[PDB]
Amino acid sequence: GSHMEEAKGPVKHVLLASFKDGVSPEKIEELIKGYANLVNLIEPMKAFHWGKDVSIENLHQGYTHIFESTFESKEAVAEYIAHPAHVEFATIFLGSLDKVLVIDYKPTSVSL
Amino acid sequence: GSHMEEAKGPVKHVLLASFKDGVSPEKIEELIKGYANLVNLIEPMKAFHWGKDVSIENLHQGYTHIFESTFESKEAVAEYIAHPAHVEFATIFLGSLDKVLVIDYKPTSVSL
Repeated sequence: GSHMEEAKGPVKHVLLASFKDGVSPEKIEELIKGYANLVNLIEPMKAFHWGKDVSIENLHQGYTHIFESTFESKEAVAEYIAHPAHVEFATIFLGSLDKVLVIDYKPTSVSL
Repeated sequence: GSHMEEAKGPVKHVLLASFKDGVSPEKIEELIKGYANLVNLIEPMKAFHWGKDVSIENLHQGYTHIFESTFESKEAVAEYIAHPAHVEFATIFLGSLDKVLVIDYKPTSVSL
């Protein structure tokens, strides 16, 4: 029980990836399904949900979808990205990636 | 199955726009300034969240930032799109708009 600091942000991470034309569809199944098992292991994650262009599912330059990971420490997010288990997958995805943009989003609304 | 209960929502819309080259800073703040005012004007608007691309050094396509507006649903989005206030600003932004992609992101957790 390391416990560690409690809460921090929370910080929101916005990531978008587009599967190029060549990767099998079934692979995407295990990729998403595998992600569920990945989080089941990756202690540092808390929760991980996905989000695809919901609306017309077309109007887009080629986003495909985005993946957000809930964290309680910007530092922990570092350990996550510095994970071999995750890297193993990201490495496989790289073998067939069309585009990927990693960006961090923080909840900072303006007072009205 | 499924009953009339609040869950899954609301829906989080993600938008990424880039400012063409030759855009002044005073304009950036102006646009962001107006938005805050527009948010106050736009009656239909759960909440307005804004964020900055964390780590622009590298790993980016040129998003710079992303606009995310909270809506009750897809129906509410129609109201936003059917807004003259937003249109007025859109026309102004068009004066210096590079790219604009609309994407919807919803937190969909999977049972582990």
